[PDB]
Amino acid sequence: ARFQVQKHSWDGLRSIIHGSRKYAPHDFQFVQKGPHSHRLYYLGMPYGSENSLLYSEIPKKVRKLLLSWKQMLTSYDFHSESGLFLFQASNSLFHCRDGGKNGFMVSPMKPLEIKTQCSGPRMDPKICPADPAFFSFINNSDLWVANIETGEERRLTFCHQGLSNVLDDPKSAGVATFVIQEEFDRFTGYWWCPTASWEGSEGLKTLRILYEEVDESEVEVIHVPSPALEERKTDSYRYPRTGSKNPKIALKLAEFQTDSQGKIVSTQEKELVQPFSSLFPKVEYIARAGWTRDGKYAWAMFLDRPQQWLQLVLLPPALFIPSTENEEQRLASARAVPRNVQPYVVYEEVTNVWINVHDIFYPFPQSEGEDELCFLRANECKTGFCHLYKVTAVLKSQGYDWSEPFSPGEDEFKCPIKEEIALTSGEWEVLARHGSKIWVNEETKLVYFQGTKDTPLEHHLYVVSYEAAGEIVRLTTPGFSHSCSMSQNFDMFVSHYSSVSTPPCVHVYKLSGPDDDPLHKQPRFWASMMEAASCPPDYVPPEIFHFHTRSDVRLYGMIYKPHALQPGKKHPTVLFVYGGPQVQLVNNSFKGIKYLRLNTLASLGYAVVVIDGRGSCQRGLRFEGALKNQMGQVEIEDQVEGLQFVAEKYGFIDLSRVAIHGWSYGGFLSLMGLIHKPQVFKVAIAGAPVTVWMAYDTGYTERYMDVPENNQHGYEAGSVALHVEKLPNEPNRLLILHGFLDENVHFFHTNFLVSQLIRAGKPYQLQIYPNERHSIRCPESGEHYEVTLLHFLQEYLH
Amino acid sequence: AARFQVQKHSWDGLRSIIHGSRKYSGLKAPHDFQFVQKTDESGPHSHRLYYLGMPYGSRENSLLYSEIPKKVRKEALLLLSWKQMLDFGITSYDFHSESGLFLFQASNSLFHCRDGGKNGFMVSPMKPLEIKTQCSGPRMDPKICPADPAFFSFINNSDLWVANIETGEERRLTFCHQGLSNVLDDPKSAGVATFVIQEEFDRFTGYWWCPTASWEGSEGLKTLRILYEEVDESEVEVIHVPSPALEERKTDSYRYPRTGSKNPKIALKLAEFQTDSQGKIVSTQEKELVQPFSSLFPKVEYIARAGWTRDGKYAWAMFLDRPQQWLQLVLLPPALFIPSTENEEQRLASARAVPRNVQPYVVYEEVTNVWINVHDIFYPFPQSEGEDELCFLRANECKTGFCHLYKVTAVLKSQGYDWSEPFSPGEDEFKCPIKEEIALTSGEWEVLARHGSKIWVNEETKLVYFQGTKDTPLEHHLYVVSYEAAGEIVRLTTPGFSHSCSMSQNFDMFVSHYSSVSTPPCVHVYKLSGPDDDPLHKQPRFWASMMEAASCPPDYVPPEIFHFHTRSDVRLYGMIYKPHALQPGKKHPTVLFVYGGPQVQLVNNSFKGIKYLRLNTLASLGYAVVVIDGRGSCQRGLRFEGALKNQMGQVEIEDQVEGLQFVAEKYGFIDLSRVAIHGWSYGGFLSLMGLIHKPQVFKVAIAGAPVTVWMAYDTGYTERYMDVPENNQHGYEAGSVALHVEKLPNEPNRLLILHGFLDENVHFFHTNFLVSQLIRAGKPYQLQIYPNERHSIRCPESGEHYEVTLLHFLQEYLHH
Ligand SMILES: *[PH](O)(CCSc1ccc(CCCCC)cc1)OCC
Ligand SMILES: *[PH](O)(CCSc1ccc(CCCCC)cc1)OCC
Ligand SMILES: [Cl-]
Repeated sequence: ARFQVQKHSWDGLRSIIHGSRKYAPHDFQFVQKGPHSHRLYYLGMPYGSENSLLYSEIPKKVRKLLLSWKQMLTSYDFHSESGLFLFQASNSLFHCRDGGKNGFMVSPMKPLEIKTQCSGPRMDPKICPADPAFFSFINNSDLWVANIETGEERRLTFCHQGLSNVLDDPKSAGVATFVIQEEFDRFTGYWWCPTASWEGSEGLKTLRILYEEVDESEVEVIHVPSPALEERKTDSYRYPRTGSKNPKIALKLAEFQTDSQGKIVSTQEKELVQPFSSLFPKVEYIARAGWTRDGKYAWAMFLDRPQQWLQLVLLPPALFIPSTENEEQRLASARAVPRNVQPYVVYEEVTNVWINVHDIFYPFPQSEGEDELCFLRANECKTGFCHLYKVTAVLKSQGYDWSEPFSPGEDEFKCPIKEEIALTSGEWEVLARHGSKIWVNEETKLVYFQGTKDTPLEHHLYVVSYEAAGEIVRLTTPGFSHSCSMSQNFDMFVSHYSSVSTPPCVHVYKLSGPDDDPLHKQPRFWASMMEAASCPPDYVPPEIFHFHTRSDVRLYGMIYKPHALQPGKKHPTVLFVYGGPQVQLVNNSFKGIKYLRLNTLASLGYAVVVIDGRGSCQRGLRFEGALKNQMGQVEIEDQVEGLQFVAEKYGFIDLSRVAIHGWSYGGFLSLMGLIHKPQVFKVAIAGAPVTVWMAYDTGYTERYMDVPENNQHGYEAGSVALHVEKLPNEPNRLLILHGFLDENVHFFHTNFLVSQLIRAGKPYQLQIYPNERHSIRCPESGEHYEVTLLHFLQEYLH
Repeated sequence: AARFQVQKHSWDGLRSIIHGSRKYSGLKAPHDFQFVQKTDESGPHSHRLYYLGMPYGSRENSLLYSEIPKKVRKEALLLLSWKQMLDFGITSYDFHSESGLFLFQASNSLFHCRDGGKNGFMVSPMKPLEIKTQCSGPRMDPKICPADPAFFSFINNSDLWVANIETGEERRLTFCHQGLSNVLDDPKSAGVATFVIQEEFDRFTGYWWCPTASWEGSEGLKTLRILYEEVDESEVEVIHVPSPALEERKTDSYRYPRTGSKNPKIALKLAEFQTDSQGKIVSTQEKELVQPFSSLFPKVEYIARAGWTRDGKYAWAMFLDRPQQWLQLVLLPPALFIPSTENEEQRLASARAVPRNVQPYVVYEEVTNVWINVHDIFYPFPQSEGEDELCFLRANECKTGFCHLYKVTAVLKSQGYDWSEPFSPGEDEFKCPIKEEIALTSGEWEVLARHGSKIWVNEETKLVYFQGTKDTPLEHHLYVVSYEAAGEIVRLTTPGFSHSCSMSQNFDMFVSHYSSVSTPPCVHVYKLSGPDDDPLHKQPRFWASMMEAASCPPDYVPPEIFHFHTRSDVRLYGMIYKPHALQPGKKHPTVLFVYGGPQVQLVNNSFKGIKYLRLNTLASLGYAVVVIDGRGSCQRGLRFEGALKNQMGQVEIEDQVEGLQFVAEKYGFIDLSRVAIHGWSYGGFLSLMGLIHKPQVFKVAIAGAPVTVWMAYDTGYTERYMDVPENNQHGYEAGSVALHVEKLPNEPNRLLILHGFLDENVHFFHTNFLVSQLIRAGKPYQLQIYPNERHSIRCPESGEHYEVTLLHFLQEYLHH
C-alpha cells in the first residue's frame, strides 16, 4: 500500500517552513585566581543579543548552579602573563586587559582602540609572545609590526608594490593563498619567534618573525562576480586549477631590534643562504610552520605536489642571511655562516594513498641536550590509523660550505631516529585535524587527546603517558560525542557535547583524586555553561544503524522514520548524500540545528536515509582511500547497498519513489546516481555540483585523483557533465541548485552542465541563489530552497 | 462551448516535431546591389549588377555579379545567372565606380579587386589581391578615398590610418590610443563608434572621407582630409561581461553608459595628409576646432551623423542634446580647424590666423516635446559660386508628427567672430534663417528614413525617389516626387506586397526585395522606361529575376492580418494564426506573442515564415497565436509611438488585452481561460507586466531576456523614452517589473524565465536581479539559461532546446 503526502499550496509549504524555523560559547580560556578558583573567558551571543567577549567565575566549592555570562564590553589573541586581549571588531583593532596587574574586572570596560597611520585593512593580528608591547599584522600583502604603548609602526616586508595594475603585482608576505586556506586549512603565512635574542654589541632585544613569501605570477587567474550585483563587475582571483601552476613559495625571516624603552632601532629582511627551491626542490606546499618553544629552531611541515611525501624540517636562524642585490655582499654573508648550521629533516611520512595533514607536532625542550630533538607526532601512514608517537631524532651536522652552489642528494639532511614509540594503537583514530589538538602535561608526563577508541560514532577525551605508555583512560561519559577544551593547569576541562536525541550542552568538569596517581584522576561535573534547549514537540530524533556490505565492510547510516508511520504502507524516500572525503555525516550527536529540514521531510511522511559510504572519514586511511583516482564509482555502490538494506530491515521504504539530494560533493553524487542508477533514483536534486574535475583546484583534486594527464580515465568517469547523454530524457527528474557567487564550486560547473544538457537535448529545472556563495547564509534564500524542494518532491515523487 | 485539448507528447516526441519542422520548412537572398552601365554598343548587356550572395553549392557569402540584358522576351521569365567575381565570408564591400575598385574584409585581412573602368569587364573569376600590413591586430572599417582611390582608410587599435593600395605605404594619422596594458588607463579613440552609438543610434563609423582633394601648398602637394569623431571614455562606467571561452572563467571590460550616468566626452576633429605626384605621403596633421567642441556646442550629448557636402566645402554633423528633444544640422568649414599642439603660444597664433567670417552654420533645427528619432535623409544640393545659401532635402518628423520630405533653403549668415578670445555662445548662436521650406510629401503616413531606408535624388530630372507607408502602414512601397514642382507622387511597386528597393545611380533600373504574409520573398529587377520628357511617369517593367519565391510549404498556414478600434477609437492592426484543422464550437488555448516596444512593427504584409516559423508550429498543435501592434509601436507617426513617453509598461498591456478580447469576440475559438504571454527583450518585460497587472487574463508568462529594471539599461535608449531616473522616479518604479515581484503569482508553473548568459544588450543581471527579488518575496519561478548565447540564440541546438522547452511548458501548464 502506497503512502502519499498531502499536496499543499506554495503558501502552505511556506507556512510549514516558516513555522519550523521558529524551533554556543567558544574559544575558551581558563585563568587562575574571593571564593573563585578560576575565571573562564570566551566568546558568545546570549538570548536577545552581535557576538562579544564574555567571562564566567568558577567557585572553589559548588553544591553537592548555571553559570552567569558576564560581559567584558569571532576570535581574539591572549597573553596569559600580562592579561592582554587583542581582537578585531568594527573594522579596526582593539585591546583590553584582564588578570595580571590590576586584578580582575568587576564591571564592563570600554575597549581601547589601536589607531594607526596605515591605509586599508589590518589583517591577521597577533601579539608578540616574548614582549606584549608589540603585535603584528598584514597590510596590502606585507608584514608590519607596531607598539601598543609607544604607537610606533614599522613595515617589515616589501613584496607588494601596490601598483595600479593588480596582475603586475604578484608577491605577498605573511599571506595564506587560496589553496592553502580552502584545501589545507591554513589561514596565516607568518609565525612569531617566542623568544628574544641579544645577538650582541649594544645588547638590544632582537625579535624574529618567520614568514612565507609567495609569487603568484604564473598562476592562472579567474573572475568571480562581486557581491554588489548592481555594479556588474567581478574580482580577479589566482585559482590554481588541477594540473596548473601553484605559487612559487619560500620561507624568510624578518628581524628587528628594540631598546630598553621599546623603540625600534632597526629591521632587516633575511633569506636562506641558498634558494628554497635549491634546498627543497620537491616541495610544492608549506602545510604548516612554527618554532621550538626556546626559539632555537624554526620548523616547517612540507608536502610534495602529489601529497604522498611530507617532511618536518628544522631551520635555524643562522641559516638566514641579509637580503641584498649586491652579489659581493651575498657571498661574504654566505661564507660567514658556520659550517655546522644546516636544515634537519627530523621526520618523514610517506604513503601510496595520500598524506592527510595532521596538526599535531609537539617538540620538547632539549632537557637531554643540543645533540637530539624529542617530539610527539600524529602519524597515520604507519598503521593506516592516526596515532600518537614519541620520536627522537639525532642532530649531527655534516660539514657544509654554503658559499658553494649545492645540489641535495637522496635523503639530504635526514636525521637518524634514535627512538620511535607508539603511545596509541588499534583500529581507531586520534583526531588531529580541523581544530582537534593535544594537551601535554610535562609535570605528569601525560598527553590528553580526542579519538574514536570507544566508537567511530562518538568523539571522546582520553589520556595516556608519554614516558611508559600503557593504559588509556577515557575522561568523557559514553552515549555522547564530545568536543573538549583543557585548562592550561590540567585541573579542569570543558566538554561541548550532544547526542542524536539530546541537544548540546556545555559543562565544566574537575579532575580530582590522589596527585600521586594522576593517570586515574576522576572527572566530576562542576558547573554548566549552557543547558540543552528543549527538543521541539514536532522533532523526532533519527535512528543510527549499521550493516555489513556484500564485501563485508561495516557501514553506518541513519533513518528519519516517516512520522505517524502505519505498518504495511511504503513511504516515498529521500536519500540525503554527501559521500566525499574529510566528512562524516553519521555519528551520535544532535542533528536538529544543521539538518532540521530532514526532520521536516519526515514529518510530511518522507522517509530519509543517510549513508556514510567508503570515502568518508573517522574510519582510517584504507577506508577513505577506496575512492583513490576513481571518485564517483565506489560511493554510489555503497549508497545503493545501504538504501536496499534499509528497505529490507525497516520495511516502510518505497523503492519505486526515491530521490537523491546533496550539496557540493553530494550534488556531484546526486548526478552520478541519476546517471548510473536511473532505475533506483526517480529524481535528483543536485546542489552546487562538481561537474568537471578539470575545473577544481590543485590541493584537493590532485590529492584524491592525481593530475588530469595521469588519470584521464578517472577524471572522465567522475566528471558528470561529460556523461549528460545518460541523464533522463523525461522532464521533472533533475533539479539543479547553485549559488551564483560561489568561489569554491564555481557557477561555471552548473553553467557548463546546462550547456551540455542543451547539446544533448535533455530537460532540466534550475534555481540560482544570486547573492549566495557556496553556503546559503541568508534566511530567505534558505526558506526558498526548502519550499522549492518540498514542492518538487510533492509534485515529482508521484 | 467546449475546450480543445492539445496532444501531450513526450520530450522526445516534441524534439521530433521541432527537428522535423526545421527540415520540412525548406525556405540566401542577394543584397548590397550596385548597377554599372556597360559602355559597349556591340555586346548584348546594358548593365552589370554587383552584389553579395551565397551561391549554389557554397556556404559563405561572396562578391557576385549578374549580366543585365538589353532585351528580354515578353512573357518568358529570365532567371539571371549568379557569376562569381572571386576564385560568413564577405558581409560588406566598398566600391569606387569610376576606377571599378572593390575593397572588403575577408579571412582576417583586407582584399581588393577591379572590374570595369578602363580595365573592362572580366569574363571569368579573378583572384583577390591581399593588402599587406605591418599593423598589429585587425584593420577595421575600411573605406576607399573618393577623391583618389589609390588611398584607403582603416581603424587599427582605435586610431585612424590611411594607406596607398598601389605603393603599399601605410601612415597612422591619430595618436589617441597609447596601447597600454590596462585598457582602463587608455580611454581615448579616434574614428570609432562607441557602444551606445552602435546599439542605440544605428551608427557604425566615426570617420568620413572628404570627397574632394585641395591644393594648398604651391609645391603641388595635394591635400586629402578626413572628418572624424574623437572620444574619451574615462568617466564612463565599466561593467564586466563573461568571455565566450567559458572554460577560461574570465570576463571582458566594457564602457557601459547606464541611464543617468556619464556618456563619453566627444569632439569632431580633422585629419589631413599631403601627397605628391607619385602618391607618397609627404605630411600628416591632426587638426581640431579653433575653440573646444564643448565651448561651441555645450548642449550636445551625441553626434548622430556626419559627412561632407559633395564639393568638400563644408563638413556637416547632426547633433543631439541629452534629452534627445533638440537636434541641429551644423556645417563646419575646414578653415575652422587648426593644427593640434601642446605649445600654447603656437595654438594662439593659429587661432589669430582664423578669419572672422569662418564659423559654424546651424542650417536646420528640429525640436519636439516627444523625442527626436534620427532620420538619415539629408541631401545638400551644390551651391552657385559666391552664393550665401544652401538648399537641401531633409526628412522631418517632428513638424507634423509624421516623417516627410522637405526642400529647405537656409541662409549662411556671418555674424563675424574673434576666435582668439574664449567663446561663450548665446541662444540662437550660428542659427541660419530659413528662406524657404517646401513640403514634398504630407499626410498621416511616413517617409521611411531609418534602419537602412534612404532616398535617391536625380538632379538631371529634379526627382527624388523614396519609400513610404502612403498606400498602407502594412506595406513599404517605392515612390517618386519632384523636388522642383512639388505635387503628384507616383508609386513604382506592386500593391499587395511589402518592398525593399535599391535604385541604380543612373535611375534606369531598380531592384525590389519583396514578400507577403502568404508568399515568401523574391528579388526582381525592374526597368524604368518611357519618354524622357515625362520622367515622373517612367513606367516600371519586370525585367528579370534574381531569386524566385520559394513554394509556401503545405505545412505552413499564413496568419491573417486584421484591424480594430480601441475604446479610445484608435486603429490597431494584429494578426491571427488560426489553430490548424479547426473544428467549430471548440475554444482553443492561446499564445499572445508580444514585442510591444518602440522602433518595431510586428504586423505588416510580409512573409513571417522564416523568422517566426515557430508561431506556425504552435498553431499546428492547436494553439491560436495572436499578435497585436499596440501603441508604442512604429510606422504610425510620432504621436502613436509617443503614447508610452515616460510610462513604459502602462499603456502597452491595456492595448494587448483589448486586442485579445477583440480577437476572441470576432473569431470565437479563443479560450480566454487559457492564454499565455510570450516575448523577448521588450516582449519579456511585457510578458512579466502582463502577469503582474492582468493575472486574471494571463495564466502563464514566458519571459525571454527581460528588462526587469530600467536603471540598469543604457543612456541612448532608456533616456529617450523615459528621461533620466532622477527626473522620473515614478515611471522608473512603475515600469521596472523586478520592483513588483510581490504582485507576481504565488502559485507555481505560471512563470518561465529564459536568458542568454553572454547577452550584452540585456545583461544577465536583469534575470539575476529578478530572481533575487522573487526569492525575497517568496515567489516560485522556472529558469533556463543559454551559457554560450548572446541576446539572439544563434546556435541551432540552443534554439531547438528553447522551442522544445516552450512547447513542453505550454502543454503542461497552460490549463484552467
Ligand atoms: P564541496 O564538497 C566543498 C564545499 S565548500 C568547502 C567547505 C569546506 C572546506 C574545507 C575542507 C578542509 C580543508 C583542509 C572546503 C570547501 O566540494 C569539494 C569538491
Ligand atoms: P530588446 O529588444 C534589445 C534587443 S538587442 C537590440 C536590437 C536592436 C537595436 C537597435 C534599435 C533598438 C530597438 C529595437 C538595439 C538593441 O530591448 C531592451 C530594451
Ligand atoms: Cl536646387
